[PDB]
Amino acid sequence: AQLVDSMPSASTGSVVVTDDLNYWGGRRIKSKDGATTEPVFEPATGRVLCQMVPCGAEEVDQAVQSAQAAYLKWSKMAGIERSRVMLEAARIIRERRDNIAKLEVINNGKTITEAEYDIDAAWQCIEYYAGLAPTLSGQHIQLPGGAFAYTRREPLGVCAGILAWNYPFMIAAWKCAPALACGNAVVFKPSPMTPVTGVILAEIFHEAGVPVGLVNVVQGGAETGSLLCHHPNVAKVSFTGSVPTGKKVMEMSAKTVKHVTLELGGKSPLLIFKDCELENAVRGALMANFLTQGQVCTNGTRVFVQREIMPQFLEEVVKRTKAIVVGDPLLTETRMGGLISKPQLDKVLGFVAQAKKEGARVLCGGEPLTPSDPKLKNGYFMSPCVLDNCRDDMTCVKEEIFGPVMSVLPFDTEEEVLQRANNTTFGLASGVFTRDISRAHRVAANLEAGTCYINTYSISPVEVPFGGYKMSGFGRENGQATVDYYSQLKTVIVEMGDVDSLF
Amino acid sequence: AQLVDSMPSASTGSVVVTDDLNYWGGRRIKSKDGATTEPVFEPATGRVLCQMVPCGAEEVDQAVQSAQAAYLKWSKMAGIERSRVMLEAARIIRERRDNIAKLEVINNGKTITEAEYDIDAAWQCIEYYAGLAPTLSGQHIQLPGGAFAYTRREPLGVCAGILAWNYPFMIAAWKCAPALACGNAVVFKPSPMTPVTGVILAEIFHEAGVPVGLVNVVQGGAETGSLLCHHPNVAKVSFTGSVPTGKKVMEMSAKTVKHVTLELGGKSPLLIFKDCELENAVRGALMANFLTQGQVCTNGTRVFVQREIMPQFLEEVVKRTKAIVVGDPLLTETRMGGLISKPQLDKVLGFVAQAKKEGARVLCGGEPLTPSDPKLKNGYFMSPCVLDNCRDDMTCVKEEIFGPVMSVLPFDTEEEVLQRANNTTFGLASGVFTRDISRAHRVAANLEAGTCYINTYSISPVEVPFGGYKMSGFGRENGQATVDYYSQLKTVIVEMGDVDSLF
Amino acid sequence: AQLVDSMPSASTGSVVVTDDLNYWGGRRIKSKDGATTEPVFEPATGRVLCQMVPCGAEEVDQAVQSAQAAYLKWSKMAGIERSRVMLEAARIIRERRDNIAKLEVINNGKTITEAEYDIDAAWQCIEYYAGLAPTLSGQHIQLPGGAFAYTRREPLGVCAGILAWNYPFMIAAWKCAPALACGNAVVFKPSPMTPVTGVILAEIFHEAGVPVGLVNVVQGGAETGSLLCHHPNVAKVSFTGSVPTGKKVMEMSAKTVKHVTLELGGKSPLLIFKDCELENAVRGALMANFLTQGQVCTNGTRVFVQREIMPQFLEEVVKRTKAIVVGDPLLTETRMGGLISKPQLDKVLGFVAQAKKEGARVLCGGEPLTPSDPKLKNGYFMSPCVLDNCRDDMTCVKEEIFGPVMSVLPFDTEEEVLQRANNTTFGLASGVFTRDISRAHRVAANLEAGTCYINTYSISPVEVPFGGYKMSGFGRENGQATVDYYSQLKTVIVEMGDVDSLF
Amino acid sequence: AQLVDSMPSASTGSVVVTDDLNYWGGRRIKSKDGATTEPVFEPATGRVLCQMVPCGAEEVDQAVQSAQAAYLKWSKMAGIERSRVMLEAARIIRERRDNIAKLEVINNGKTITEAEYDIDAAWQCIEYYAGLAPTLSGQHIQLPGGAFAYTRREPLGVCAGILAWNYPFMIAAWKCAPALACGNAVVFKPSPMTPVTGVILAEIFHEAGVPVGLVNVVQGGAETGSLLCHHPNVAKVSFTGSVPTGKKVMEMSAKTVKHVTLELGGKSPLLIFKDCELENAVRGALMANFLTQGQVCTNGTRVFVQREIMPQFLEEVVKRTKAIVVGDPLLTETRMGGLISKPQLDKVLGFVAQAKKEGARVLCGGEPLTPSDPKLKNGYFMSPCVLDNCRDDMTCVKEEIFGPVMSVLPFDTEEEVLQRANNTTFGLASGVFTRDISRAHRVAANLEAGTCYINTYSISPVEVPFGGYKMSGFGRENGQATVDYYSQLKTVIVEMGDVDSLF
Repeated sequence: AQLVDSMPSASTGSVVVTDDLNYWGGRRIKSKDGATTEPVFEPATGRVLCQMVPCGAEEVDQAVQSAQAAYLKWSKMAGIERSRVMLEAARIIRERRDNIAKLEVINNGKTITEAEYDIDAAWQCIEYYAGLAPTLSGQHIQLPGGAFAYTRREPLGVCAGILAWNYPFMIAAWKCAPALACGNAVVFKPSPMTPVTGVILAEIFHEAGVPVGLVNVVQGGAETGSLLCHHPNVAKVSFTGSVPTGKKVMEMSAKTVKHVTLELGGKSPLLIFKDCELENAVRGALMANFLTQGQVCTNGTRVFVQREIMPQFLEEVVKRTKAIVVGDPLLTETRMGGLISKPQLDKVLGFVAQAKKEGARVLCGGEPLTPSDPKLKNGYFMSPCVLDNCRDDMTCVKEEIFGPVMSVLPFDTEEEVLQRANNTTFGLASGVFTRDISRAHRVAANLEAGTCYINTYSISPVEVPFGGYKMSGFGRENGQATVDYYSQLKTVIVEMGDVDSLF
Repeated sequence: AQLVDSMPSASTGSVVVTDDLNYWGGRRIKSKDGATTEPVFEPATGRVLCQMVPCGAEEVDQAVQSAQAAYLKWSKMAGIERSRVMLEAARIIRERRDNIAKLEVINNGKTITEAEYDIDAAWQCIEYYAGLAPTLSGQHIQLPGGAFAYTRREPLGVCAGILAWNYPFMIAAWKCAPALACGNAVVFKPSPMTPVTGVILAEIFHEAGVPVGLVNVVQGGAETGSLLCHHPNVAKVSFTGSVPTGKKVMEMSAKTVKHVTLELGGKSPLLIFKDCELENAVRGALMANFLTQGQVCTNGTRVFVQREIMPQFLEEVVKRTKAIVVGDPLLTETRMGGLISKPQLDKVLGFVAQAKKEGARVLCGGEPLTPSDPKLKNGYFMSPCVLDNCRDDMTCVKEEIFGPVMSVLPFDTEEEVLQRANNTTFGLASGVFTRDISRAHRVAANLEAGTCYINTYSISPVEVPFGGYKMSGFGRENGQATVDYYSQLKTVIVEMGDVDSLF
Repeated sequence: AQLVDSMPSASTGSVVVTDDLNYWGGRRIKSKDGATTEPVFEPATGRVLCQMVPCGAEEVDQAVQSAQAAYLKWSKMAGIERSRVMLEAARIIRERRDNIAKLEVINNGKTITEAEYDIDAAWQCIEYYAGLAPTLSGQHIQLPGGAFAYTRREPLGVCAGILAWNYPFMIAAWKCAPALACGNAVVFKPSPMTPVTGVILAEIFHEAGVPVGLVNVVQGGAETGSLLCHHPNVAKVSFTGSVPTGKKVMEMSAKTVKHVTLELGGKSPLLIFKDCELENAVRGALMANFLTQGQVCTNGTRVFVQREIMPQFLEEVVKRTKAIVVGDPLLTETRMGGLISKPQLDKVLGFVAQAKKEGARVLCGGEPLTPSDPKLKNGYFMSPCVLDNCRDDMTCVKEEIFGPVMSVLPFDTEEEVLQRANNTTFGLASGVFTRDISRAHRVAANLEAGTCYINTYSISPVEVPFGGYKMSGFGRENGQATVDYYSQLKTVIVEMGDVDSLF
Repeated sequence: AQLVDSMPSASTGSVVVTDDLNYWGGRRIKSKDGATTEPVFEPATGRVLCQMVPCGAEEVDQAVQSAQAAYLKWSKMAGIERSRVMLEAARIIRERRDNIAKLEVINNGKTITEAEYDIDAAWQCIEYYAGLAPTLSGQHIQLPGGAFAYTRREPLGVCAGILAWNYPFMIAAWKCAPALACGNAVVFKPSPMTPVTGVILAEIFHEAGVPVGLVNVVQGGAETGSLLCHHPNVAKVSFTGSVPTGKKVMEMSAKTVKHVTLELGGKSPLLIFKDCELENAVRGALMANFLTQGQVCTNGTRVFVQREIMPQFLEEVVKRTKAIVVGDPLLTETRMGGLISKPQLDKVLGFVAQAKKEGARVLCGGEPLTPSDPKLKNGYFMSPCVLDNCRDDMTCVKEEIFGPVMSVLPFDTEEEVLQRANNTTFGLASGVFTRDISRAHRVAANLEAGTCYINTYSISPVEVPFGGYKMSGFGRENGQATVDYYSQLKTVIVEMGDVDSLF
């Protein structure tokens, strides 16, 4: 909190975290004793911001019990009532938008120009579900012979959220917002690489007036996350991360019959037809590939450009990608920070390497970097890369890189690309730049993904649902649809007369 | 089909099945070669109705491929269009109500008095979802700055249903009805003990005008059901059965990220307050315990009666249970047939046995039986049993028996029973007989089950949703809610102007 | 009914009606005594099909009382139950599709090619609302401090429908379908020019199994219609006709605070941009102007064509309009029958006359006609007319003609036409033929009408709502929206504890 | 505004209004020149608070034009965007809750104990619809043969509200809240007796950030209100007042085909069964009759008590009514202020007078009053009256008094009272105090009113809809239902292929 207020004077390479990162029972837990720890880094400098001590069964359980208690109280409040508290929680995040954004940058690495949006996105989500709580309802149906039935929309109990690192504050908000609006209690575990901003949100909810313990936070990784999935008092698990893990999470959740939702990854296709408007199309390809160091799950990393315009398109886009400013993330003119960790950087580079080993032709970027500024010497920087000469069978076209690497591929006919676009086990997003009313919707209707952008890309409004198809997951975040994943319907049938018995 | 037309003259112990029970590609498959088989029995006589040859990977796959093809066509039809075919499929079942009902009895064992309802229930479900297909829709929202978004409600693909034996024709209908209304293709596997009536439904849909292959049927058990869960072209699994299995099904489904819904079992509580109306209450307890040989998942097998009325209640109910006619199921005055199999009978009896070994006091029934009629000598009959002197810790009060065995237990205060009622890992149904407006809803609101009957029991209207809480499963069957389990929403966001790019 | 069965051999100029046209209490009323009458004509021949005796207060009242009785019973049935009867009523209309269609032609005048669609449209509407009845519901909301509320969706009572003549059977169906699906009783008054097919529908509902008296029919005009609006036992009036009358109907309805819905007329604009596809655009203009002798309220009678394509468009469309076959309506190759009455014909011609007197330039049609066939000598025929050289101030561009008269006008820019298109007191429909995704929706969003077709026209699906804007009326027919105009919500709030009193 | 800030020291008989009461174009209009005026009074003292100059065509029109302009801008903002402004408008009313409440008392006359609730009710309504704006949407349906349709939920235009005096600030809020949430512009006319607090709300919206002119206010009466109904640029009229006027308003609205909603009066019945809980029942009768000097439209002024308990009920309730403190409204221990005007007081007394002249038996109250405090000597006070010995035919049982007068009547059987309860031309509200689950809902289902309270009364939550039945009006305020009265659906059908033309 004070660290958040210190931000106005904070700058790259200067900050250092010192608070405790575990939070339950309405306060930060000291987590005493040795307890193996992990270093969390400042992506732009490679500096160690602090250590993070992971939670074991003992801790986790307390977190849960804490939530459990609070739920009992919070679930008794009416929507109109849970609404008030939430509206305030937002108003607060609103008033600390910047400071929080700035801190978000230091641990995550994305540019503040982005970070700021990330947070507005966070408080809007809350303010949205808040206004949606008084709407929560069930039905009343008149049945044959005077009897009638009615459903009650009830909360699930204690909801566990397992977060990812590309949008720390935003994703946590996206899971708590609907969860609480519905009357549930929450316990979430931020990515060990980005444990700091999460707890902030938690404190804010308490500060807003939430019953002590409603929002808890446990730090840690695999071991921890597992404890959450196995804990018998968690009614729901909301996971966001890689497909491989999503698969494990779902399995463990089965042992208890837990409700589950998975927003896994993707290798989404962007389709460019010759009748489009190059500039907007260039922007799309661009916006669809390099936000947050290209570490965005919904990125159209597999760009299909209709052969006729391949040249002029590929020209302007290589220029534009080279014109991207890599450097201090806390700078407003910077357009790309460092990746999340060294391992990730090496992994992303390793991909570009094998790309050319498979025939790929690198038009720009794809190599380590070293900013002029001396303090960024140890940052995890690389230059945005644009591949050319790609084949549907190349590892880079098939695998989710999760780095700033764009694969451009030519195509000739509509029927052609559709079969190629949908030819993946993934199905998160997709896009299309064209001008013909029919082709637009038609292609939209035919792509097998959960989201399809038409003449734009990477927009993620709170008013609409968001989730995957196929192995990109199921369930939704944002939009009204979501409330059904954090509530259940009890059917109450009421006989107005006498029982019809066969005995 | 002809077997269905032969029914008017059919009678207990006379029939014998001879058709092939596997169905895909729009016809019955001969399933040649030895291929280990299983005997399906006529519960009322112990006779072997026929053998059933289970499907292996080869067969299953063909089933799926068949569905797969048909889906492509059926999913292209509009709701209003899929509606027409379905309305006819019902009209047909309607016109063969009896014959089908009669055959249902022979393999299942329940009395025709019940069987008939089971089928009306089947065609109503179809006729309901049919009228609901033209309603299937998504949203259109206006977004900031001229852009707008819209969701399309799309079918899942190929839906696999794994059925149970207590309501063969009804449950299959309950899974296909919504599935098809939504544009999906179906492949279901009836319980190996009751493979016959299922395929009938399948043929009817084809006869109604469904694209060849839309509804397929594969016979078999564990091995088979597994193949369905692992098959890469099945988008959804809809399971109904025991908790133990539900758990395995969910695990296998995870390997592919399949959509899943489980309508598992239960040990639901029936609450009787002293201010109720004994007769109706007696009927409830009765209706809540002995339909279909008491092999009903939603049965209030754990009856709590408020101490003051314990005597007079327990008196009239023991008399009534003894007054139940056990015999030929195809007889209209019969009120209980034989159980599904010998093993089940021995299992149900074994429970009563250990009950008294734990202190239970048998007031009636609980032993094998032997009807006067000579042809029913080998049937699987036992007499409806009513336990007395039960404790919350006795195995019979905790375990789902799935036989005609009622456990009566006394209670004193409201707060008392609630804690006791909800003290289970189950949460399917529950009931309450009282007269005070406040207690009714209040108790309703507090029970932790998916369904709560007030002054009645065992009613299951199509207009309302039905499913479990906790480990009784998740997802719903019937009611509007269900459509969300057989459809998904694709978000299509459309930019009306130019892209806002940070590059 | 028998007259309906006689149709297979019926032919233009041969038929003659002889049944009684008033219907209530579940049978046709003899309407004895002189009682001034009106001749109903066969538009294609000018022959008198029969006389029609109008209802006075006495009769009307009986109709109402009849409905009133039946409602009491019908409103007690559950949706699922009202559904069954309706599904049958359709199945019947389905099975007499042709014969009914044929008879529809004889009194109305439209070609059977159209008539047939009109009827399928009728039974689909019923079959649609039928499947929608089991869906009818209210809400259940949890309120602060334990209390809860719930709404019941209840029928209105006795609904009065006042029909128009351009689609006799279809419009009556469109009013009864939702009315009954909701539990209401209906009393409608067909247009005195087309009283015959209406009563047919009525009988069918009875034949389907509707409670005696639920659907009644009273013949007559102004006087009669008024009695309906003033009658104290009619809860709702559903009017379709001219604006002038809609206005009177609404006034009379006020004296009792009756629910009202008005589907008045219109002078809807069709917009053709230079980037469209001429053929489809020509078809649109065509389909938007000459169905049912151009006596369609939703016709885009004010066609705006972007200047560049004005010539080639105007050429092909004048040719096509001249290629329309006017003659025997009961002939399949006929594309236009005679108008509804002599007065209407003279009125439509009078408009074309004054058109040229104001500067209009007639490119074709616009004059009386006389088919070769001798029996059609006295029919009410005229040739489809296409005006050219029109001004926004000409009477023909401003007034609803309600005859086959198309006004083509040039335009230059988008902003231009929008201001011109929306510059009317009307607001029923509108259309736009263009190819640019943005312009399409954008223009759609900006037109001030209740319906907007994009690259087509005159389609009226049952799945979606239909009604006007401005002075074209309010309320909707078809689609789910409608149910809210035939039902009301009672709020039932239930206190679970004690009253909070300030006394 | 400053007057609002002066309130902390304000006291009965001290204040005096001096601001201008007309408001449009975002500021208070000086309304110069003589222009006949009307005195607005302080009910508790009879003092003249100020004069009110009514608006003529000239003024009104400017108001409208003002709204008209602002609408153009406000309607272009997205729900999420209109939401922000509204949330603030509330937060403001929230922060001035008291001062506003206090001022409300001075002109209206109700006690501050009530006034305070009135205002919380006002800001909640806004905060509710605000959170509901981002939810505003239409549908997307897939049609036969590739085509698809979609509806846009669009604002109406300029909405006119004609208010009543019993809840000045609350009712204005109840009309603006939904109106704006939907994108409309508003112009309302407060009751000439209570013109002051209205404009406050208006200013607040502007202060919140609403486009200049979106919320306007014109003072005046009949003449003025008429101008609103006739004005050609008002798309909707939302009226609240007497039945007689509601009827005139609807007639004038017809001349333009304006959308209309009427929340007229009522003579609602309260039913007390012998199995109830007297105390709560007494409170109900009480709360249902004497809030805001009994000048509440939803009051159960016609109390039916089951004969057996008539005595003990009637005893405790006469005592309680006598125990009501009449005096200074700005006092917290006061439970009833003075009525709205002298004429109203004389009218209410005149009713009690004729009551006894018809046989009524006055058990208490019913006469003028004169508080001890000297400053209240000229107030419009009378004592709460409780009639006894009433007949269904007495003028007092049939007419809406709109004063603190309770008519108690005995009854014997359920079927009896229902016929008697529903035997009225009114149908706004009704209540029932009983304990039997079946009777409760059953009676609820059978009463013919728009609202039915069960074991409580006068609760009016924002989460649920509120409106009348029969001649008590139509349309709803509060709850989700309302949004449909401030928005309309445009159907946009889009052809994906070629036109099917018959020419």
